[PDB]
Amino acid sequence: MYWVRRKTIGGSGLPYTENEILEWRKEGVKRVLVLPEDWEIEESWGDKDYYLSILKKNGLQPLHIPIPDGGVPSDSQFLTIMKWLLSEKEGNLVHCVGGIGRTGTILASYLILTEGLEVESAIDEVRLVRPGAVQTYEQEMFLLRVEGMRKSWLKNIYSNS
Repeated sequence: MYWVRRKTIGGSGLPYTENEILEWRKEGVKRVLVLPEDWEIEESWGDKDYYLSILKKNGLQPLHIPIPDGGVPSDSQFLTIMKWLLSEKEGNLVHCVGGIGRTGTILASYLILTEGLEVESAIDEVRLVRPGAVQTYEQEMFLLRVEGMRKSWLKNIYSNS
């Protein structure tokens, strides 16, 4: 597990045991954004729901947003992911299976939106704490798109009464 912004947001791969989840807890994790698909989660936990209840039983509020390996979230998913990550600032953890592609993309996107970092700075930051962050061309294209549409993403994230 690694932090991109000390105790506010970080990433990791799929935990194999509850002990690893408790390690998360000790490190300061409070909420968990789950990105792998059901079958990936099931490889270590047998059942997606069972994994989710385990996180919940350990004091971690989980949100499951399935993203195909190598892929990027759809626009609606991105909106959901961002509304969720922006609702509670402390202890956010984002994880996929190995902890590099999908997770690095979400993390970089978060920094682009919250700090206004240019796409290359955001990518370089995540890659420095986690080499290989952001794997595919598709993810690289998505990130550039996040920077380009930053204002619109923000406007859509905060659409309120």
